Amino acid sequence: DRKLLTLEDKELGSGGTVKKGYYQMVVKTVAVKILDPALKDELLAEANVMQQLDNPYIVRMIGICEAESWMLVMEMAELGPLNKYLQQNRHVKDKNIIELVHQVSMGMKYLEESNFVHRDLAARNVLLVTQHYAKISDFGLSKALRADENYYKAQTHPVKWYAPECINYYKFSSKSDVWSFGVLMWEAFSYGQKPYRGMKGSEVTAMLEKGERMGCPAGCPREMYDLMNLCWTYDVENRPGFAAVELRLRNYYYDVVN
Ligand SMILES: Cc1nn(-c2ccnc(Nc3ccc4c(c3)c(Cl)nn4C)n2)cc1CN1CC(O)C1
Repeated sequence: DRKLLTLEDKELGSGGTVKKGYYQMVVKTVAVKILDPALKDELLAEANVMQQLDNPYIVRMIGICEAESWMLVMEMAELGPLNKYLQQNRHVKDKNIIELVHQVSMGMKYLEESNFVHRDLAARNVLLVTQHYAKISDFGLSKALRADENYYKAQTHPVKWYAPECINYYKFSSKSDVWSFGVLMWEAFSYGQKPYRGMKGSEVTAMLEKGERMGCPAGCPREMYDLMNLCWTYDVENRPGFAAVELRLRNYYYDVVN
């Protein structure tokens, strides 16, 4: 009910617009994504997925608002995109970055179990509730998998976060979200640095099929860099699943705690 939502004149970010608002339920603070007949359907589908998901480390949507424009309203994470933050806060300890990406992998594991493929997992589409609390956002590309198939198949087509099988065969699985998570891990320990800096997506694809990968980010626990590389296994069937990844993040996290 639109009149029970208030918005800022200014925009958190852009590319339409994203805006902070307050939704009278005690008011709760909220984020709204502000938006051709196709785009409604997308925002509306984007919203259908979120509704079905229930997890600490996934952004909770409130609902959709039909008003002046088409608008999407979610439980708001004040601290914003993980990448931008990390860039502007170099003082954050690797122990905390582990904490955060274990949270994303816990969030992704739930998503796997719910047989949904994200398709846009990246450091920009992780948001911080707090500096110790991460949530995955941006389900605009997400698909619920069929009950009898482990992958979504697309038509003609973000390249630098996508596994080879996505680039060559258009197949998006939980395992391809693992590839992206790998790039998201790289981004995290490179304090918000962009991946494969300066290259064209085509060169990136040529590089990967040569067997080459990105180097270790300064300060990065070797065990985490090893995980990045298990995540970047070329063969979809040898690349670990999100259960296997989460397990390794958890086990490793505790040994660093004390
Ligand atoms: C679908 C969606 N949800 N959502 C959101 C949800 C909860 N809190 C917040 N807080 C928040 C969200 C976005 C922000 C900032 C803070 C800042 Cl600062 N800049 N930007 C773009 N934002 C943000 C988006 C669109 N963005 C493109 C990607 O970076 C996320």
